[PDB]
Amino acid sequence: HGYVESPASRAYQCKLQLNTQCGSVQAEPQSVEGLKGFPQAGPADGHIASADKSTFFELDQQTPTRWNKLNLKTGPNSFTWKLTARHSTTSWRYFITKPNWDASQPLTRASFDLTPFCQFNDGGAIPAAQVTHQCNIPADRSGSHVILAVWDIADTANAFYQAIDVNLSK
Repeated sequence: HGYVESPASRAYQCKLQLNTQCGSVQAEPQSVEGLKGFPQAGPADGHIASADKSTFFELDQQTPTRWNKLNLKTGPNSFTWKLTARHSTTSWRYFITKPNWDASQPLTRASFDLTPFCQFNDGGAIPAAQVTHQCNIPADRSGSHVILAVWDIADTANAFYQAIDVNLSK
């Protein structure tokens, strides 16, 4: 159990009062948990942001101005997870929407470049309460986008999904 606290994920902003109308998730942004194996398996299209968790379906809403977006530059960035429960870990992966993705429709695999721009494999080790990954956001991405940070658990069938709303510039 954990969430991306910086840049504050969609789910987490829901608790800080930076995002509203989220529902249950604002009570526990660290529990956006669903099946692992994305993108081959995992959350069904249209329910990726909520990890296909019915009680978190508010997260699946998608319109050009629905979510509060953070302003970031392409290139080097730092993503920090805050874990409320530390489990044996297989990997951490970050995906970003393709250029020209439809920001007026619910997220689907067709919305994302299915190859993560970066991946960290922990060999099953249990992570510290704070985890920070540094990756380069693709330079060909500008304007409104969604970065999906996925945490795959090694000893269970699940993963945690953290959608992050962003507005990119050079």
